[PDB]
Amino acid sequence: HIGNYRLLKTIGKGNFAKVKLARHILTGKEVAVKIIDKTQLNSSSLQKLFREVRIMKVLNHPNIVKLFEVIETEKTLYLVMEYASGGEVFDYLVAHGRMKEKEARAKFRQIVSAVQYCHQKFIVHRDLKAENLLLDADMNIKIALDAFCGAPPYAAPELFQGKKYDGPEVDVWSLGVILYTLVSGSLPFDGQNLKELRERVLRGKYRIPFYMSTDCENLLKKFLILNPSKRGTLEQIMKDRWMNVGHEDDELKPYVEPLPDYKDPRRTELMVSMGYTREEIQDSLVGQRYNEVMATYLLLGY
Amino acid sequence: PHIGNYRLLKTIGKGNFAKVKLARHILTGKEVAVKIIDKTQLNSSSLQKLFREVRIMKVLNHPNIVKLFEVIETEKTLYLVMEYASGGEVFDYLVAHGRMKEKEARAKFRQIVSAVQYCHQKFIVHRDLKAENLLLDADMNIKIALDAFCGAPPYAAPELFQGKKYDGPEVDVWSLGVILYTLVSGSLPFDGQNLKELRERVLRGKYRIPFYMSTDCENLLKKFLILNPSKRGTLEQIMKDRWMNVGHEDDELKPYVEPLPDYKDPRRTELMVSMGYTREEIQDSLVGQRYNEVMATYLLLG
Repeated sequence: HIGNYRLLKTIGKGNFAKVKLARHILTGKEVAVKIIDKTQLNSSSLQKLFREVRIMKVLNHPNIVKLFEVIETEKTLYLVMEYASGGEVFDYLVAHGRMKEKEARAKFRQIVSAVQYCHQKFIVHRDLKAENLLLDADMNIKIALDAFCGAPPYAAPELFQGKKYDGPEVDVWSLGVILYTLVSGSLPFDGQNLKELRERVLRGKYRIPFYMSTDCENLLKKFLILNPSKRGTLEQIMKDRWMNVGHEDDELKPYVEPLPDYKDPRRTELMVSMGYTREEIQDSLVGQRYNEVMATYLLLGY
Repeated sequence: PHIGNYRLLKTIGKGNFAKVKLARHILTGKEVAVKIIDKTQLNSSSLQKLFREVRIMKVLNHPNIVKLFEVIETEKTLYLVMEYASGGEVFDYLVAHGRMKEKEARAKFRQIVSAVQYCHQKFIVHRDLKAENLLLDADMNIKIALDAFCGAPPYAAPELFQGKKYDGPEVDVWSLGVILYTLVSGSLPFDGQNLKELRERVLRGKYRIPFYMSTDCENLLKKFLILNPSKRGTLEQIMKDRWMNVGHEDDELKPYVEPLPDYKDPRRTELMVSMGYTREEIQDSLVGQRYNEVMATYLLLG
């Protein structure tokens, strides 16, 4: 029972999952609510699901969509999360053409920050793609016909070489592709089928657009390196020149998560007002329970 | 008449740089599909593919591969007029009706195998046979035909993921395996939520046996879905398989032998003389396999 949210539109249907837009009753705040039918999933989908939940609970970064609540039932799982009303970066690109380098950089600095933050938590994404880059109202990055559409162009070469495919360097290769699409408005590696796509990726070479700066081009080369073990950490890339143009006071650095605030007295008292107990507020937050109490508290933060 | 001798009826398919229209061949009333390609928007490699696909299409003459009736060339635009298969995809059919009973899978598989095997005797390999390529006509026979990557990987042979050559007819053999599995199970033997997952399954090469499946059928799956490319049989050898031939005891599936050239049908020759074509140009067009308006008319009178 998700009585504490009021369901508005459907924003997306899946085979065995739907996403609704919803209003969180106590705060009026808009949320996205993924409703998953667990009875329709097989073993490995359940592994992926449980893993996504574990991951998503632990991430707290202004460019990765925030988790506010999880509601479990035997048959159905509900994930209440932040809503990014801006739609996808992929889309934007096709509406607008490439981004000018200045713009690409604002977005890309967010993306690198988000993904590098994951890497420091030993979470690797493993198929970063167009689909996964969403936009908020003010156009900030928020990180999120079958599962293969759009997918191969982001695959790092080791996929096609029988090599292990689990390093953070795999994300590094994808961020490369992302950079390239942002600034050029198309993919650096494409083809009419898997065979063609694979030869391009494995050869690793890509067309330089006439307008591209050389700074940007050097950047791409730090990402799109065939040899997995010879790819820089995102942390090293963060110092790249192009990455810091107009940010001389302000080198892009590893994100530092802020210290927990589980006792905000403004929000505590407000909640006491709604008829929560101070007792349960503490338990839920310290316990990192993601129940309705913690959803309210997090949501009062916006 | 909108192009050569064809009136265009509805649009039955849009592509980014290509369009398929349903059309009526004015002289004969016969329905055709007309692929309208804008060459001005194709890059180098797509042109290579296109020119190859034309060379190939012109040379294939088989009751289960869609027939080519005319090519019309302009600097800017290419028109391929072909046979129209009104029954839609086998992909769709299966989703509408569930798996096929083994008996029915067999009727359609014998056609598919025959058609593909015919290509191999012309040293044409298809290289990305998929669901979308299997079309049905009015009588429900096989006719062999969001981006190019949708539904692609599940049909890929292991060698793609291992850095090996991906060019043998044994590549087709692997996909026919998958095709067989879909027809009788109504689902793919190798799937995943992303490339990584998909590649693990494919390179592992093991697949679920559906409880209802015959052991005949399962033995036949084993002759296709062999990991080692060099260890996969010719379709000519698989044609002899037991399951392939159940209910076809006086009638072992054999390599197709194509009928001999009928470039002199006096019935059709004279009919065309009537429409004011010259005898000499009819023979030139056919003997020279010209795929011009004269040959279109001749084939179309068929």
